[PDB]
Amino acid sequence: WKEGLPLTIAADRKDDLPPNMRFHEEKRLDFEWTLKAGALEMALKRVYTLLSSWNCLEDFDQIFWGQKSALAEKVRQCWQDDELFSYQFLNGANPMLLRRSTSLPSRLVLPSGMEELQAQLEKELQNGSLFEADFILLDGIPANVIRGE
Amino acid sequence: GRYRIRVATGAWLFSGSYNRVQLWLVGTRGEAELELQLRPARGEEEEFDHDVAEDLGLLQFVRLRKHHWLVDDAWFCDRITVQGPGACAEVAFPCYRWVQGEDILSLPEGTARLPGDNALDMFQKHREKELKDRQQIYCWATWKEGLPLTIAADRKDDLPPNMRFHEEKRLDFEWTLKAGALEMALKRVYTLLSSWNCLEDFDQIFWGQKSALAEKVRQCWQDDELFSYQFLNGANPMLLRRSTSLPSRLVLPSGMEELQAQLEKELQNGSLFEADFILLDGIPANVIRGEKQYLAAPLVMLKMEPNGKLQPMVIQIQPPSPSSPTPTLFLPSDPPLAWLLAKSWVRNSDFQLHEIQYHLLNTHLVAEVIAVATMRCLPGLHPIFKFLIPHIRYTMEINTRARTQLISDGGIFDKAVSTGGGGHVQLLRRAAAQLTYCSLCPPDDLADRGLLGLPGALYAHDALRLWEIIARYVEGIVHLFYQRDDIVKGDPELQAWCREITEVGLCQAQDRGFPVSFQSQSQLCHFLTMCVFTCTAQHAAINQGQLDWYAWVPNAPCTMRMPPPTTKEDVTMATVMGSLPDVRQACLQMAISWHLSRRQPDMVPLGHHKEKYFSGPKPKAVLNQFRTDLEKLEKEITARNEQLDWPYEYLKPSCIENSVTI
Amino acid sequence: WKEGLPLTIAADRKDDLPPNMRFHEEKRLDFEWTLKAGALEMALKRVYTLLSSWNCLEDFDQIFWGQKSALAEK
Ligand SMILES: [Fe+2]
Repeated sequence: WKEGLPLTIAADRKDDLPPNMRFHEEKRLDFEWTLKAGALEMALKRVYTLLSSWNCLEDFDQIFWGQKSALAEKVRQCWQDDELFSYQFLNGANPMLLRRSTSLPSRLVLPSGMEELQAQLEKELQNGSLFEADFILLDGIPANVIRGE
Repeated sequence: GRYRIRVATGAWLFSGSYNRVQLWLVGTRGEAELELQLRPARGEEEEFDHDVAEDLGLLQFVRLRKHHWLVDDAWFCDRITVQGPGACAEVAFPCYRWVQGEDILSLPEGTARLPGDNALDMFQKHREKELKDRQQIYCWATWKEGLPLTIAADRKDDLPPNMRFHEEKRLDFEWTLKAGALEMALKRVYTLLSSWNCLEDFDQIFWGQKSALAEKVRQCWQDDELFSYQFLNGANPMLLRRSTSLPSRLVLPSGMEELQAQLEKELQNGSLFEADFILLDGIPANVIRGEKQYLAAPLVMLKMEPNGKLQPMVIQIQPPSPSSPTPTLFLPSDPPLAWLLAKSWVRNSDFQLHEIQYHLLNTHLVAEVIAVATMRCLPGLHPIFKFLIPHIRYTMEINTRARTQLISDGGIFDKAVSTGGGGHVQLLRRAAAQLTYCSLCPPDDLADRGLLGLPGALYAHDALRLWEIIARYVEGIVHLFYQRDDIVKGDPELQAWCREITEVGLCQAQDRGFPVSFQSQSQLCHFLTMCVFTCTAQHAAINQGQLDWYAWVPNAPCTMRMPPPTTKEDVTMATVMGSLPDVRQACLQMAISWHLSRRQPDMVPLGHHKEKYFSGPKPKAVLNQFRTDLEKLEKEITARNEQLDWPYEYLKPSCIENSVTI
Repeated sequence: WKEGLPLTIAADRKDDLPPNMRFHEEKRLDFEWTLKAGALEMALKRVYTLLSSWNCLEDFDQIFWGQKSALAEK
């Protein structure tokens, strides 16, 4: 599919697949329903927010319905909390990046006047309770251009 | 003495109740500094009275400097008219630009002057300083290789501020995005569970973004006479040529000697017409949401009946290839759905060459080349600049907005049209090779295509009538300032502007008949007539028919989702509806065709620009003669269109916009 | 049902009707679909014309779609 990536099945479309790897009727009809149910809810949200001004965090409540869950309602209440932000590195959607720091990262360059943080980082490092989530795989990745923006 | 200074403001954004402008009344013998308090209102000008002691003499310049302004404050100075002491007439200083920054903006006297050899002249030093400033602000850029160059602006915010939309244009543009997105979302909801299996299913979306002619199109799109009518008076009247010979791609198989006799009968009669879409041959088709689109390069041969209506003879959807040396020839005697699909394939391919070659390239891109070179090489004192500056209004932004939103990679063109996803760029390169100087001139284009004197060719009648009116407007302005041919050759700013279009802007178009230099008044007059016609009349003919002819999507599909048919008997309704675009592509076709072809509420009709760049009464007399002749043509077209069931409305001078703005 | 009018079947609702006079499955399901299809098109027409100006005869074109016929276009 792309060079440098793990290889895929030889099928440009789903109709080029082997017939034993195809969706059955109940999977395919559910997949077609979710496209229609997804397009219905997005079109109504496009209409509902067509003239809305997107200037505050409470404007996201205008679209926070339909395609949501019970935990996401709790997330909306508590997303600005520092404990929930830290909770997602262990038990969120992506529990796979957080590593226990055996040393301070070389990219973590503290400037002058921040020796209190340097003392705090060394305190957690020797205690063994220092954890890092390094997103360095995104360094230099070219970002998207969406509708010219 | 007493100087009466009237300051006209087009647009302003003042945080405070008043703003201060330092003004210099620069004459031949001295200058006088002023301080004016701007309190502008819509509909009238601010009058200022100032008394001087020194004798300025003949006023040559008016300088402006915004005195201690906030950063969000903006001022669009229209013009400054200074009434001198005595019974002399008021001296006009047209600005018509945003006064930017804290530096001194010098407005020269509004009498248009050709540059001379006197380097110590105050106007000569100003126009050389201005062209240095313009060439740093207005720069060429290569959007795609092999294409005419654009303005150096990745986004609309990177544009020069004088090329930006004004408030009423920008707010209408933002409204049409919301009005288009409302109607597309409701059509998405309305047709979410609807089954797309018959031609009447397009009625579920045929509302809102449509016109009165499109309703007539929906009733009569399957008629062979309306299908033939669009080659002369439809959205794309630019491809139909009179056949001087049978095309070499038209390979007739055995058993079709009746068609061969009919084709030769119309060829000797001179009534055989062709529309060859061979520019689409080998263009890679789009892939829209993982679904492969399909393209063809059709050839439709048409005969002119003695009643004046074209009728289709044969449609050959694909050109001959070594795989299939004799492609299927489609006739009006064939099974209906096979002939309907063949007409739909020609009409889909007519959409491709209309929107890319004749709309995008031939009008938008050519006018942007005219727009950038007019700013780069013609200073504000030049008469050719003052001639062309109303005709290049909003052209750089709408092409930047097209290059950002419409024809960009992943743009709106890639989501609906079969040539999107890169093939339209390749089609644009082939179209740019065919972009000749004769093709942009209707006396040369319609003579090359053999459309002169056709009574049913309502575009060709109106385009020739518009060309005579515009050339009279060109010859009125040019002969006021270029009395001899040596004056045309002795104008280095004009020869640089001619080179900036042909050699630079159109990427070495000397081999395509565009002039590298001007050797006479008539060569200048013919080129400037081409410039105004492309910006105003050719754009109007090629843009304003989009809602009339493309709102009914089966009349001209933006894309085709099935391969072109090779067997007539295998074509069913599912073949036609499987080839016609789905509802998401068809709704996007109606929204874009409405947005491009709707009348702008801020539109300037042709010749009706309220900006007075010229100061002499003789250029105003030519402009008033231009408005008189267009009003005469306006009555002639309206009287003709009342007697026609299918009127041609796109070249009424009231509906012709003064520049390429949408 | 009302005084001075021709008399009706004694049924306040459709569930109070005799069972042989009831709609069958195809008629009842088509009737329920038309109520939904009627409510869908009216609600979209409400949204489409919510802020439109109703000041000329051509403004009825904003709702003249969907539920119409070939003769109604004429
Ligand atoms: Fe256009």
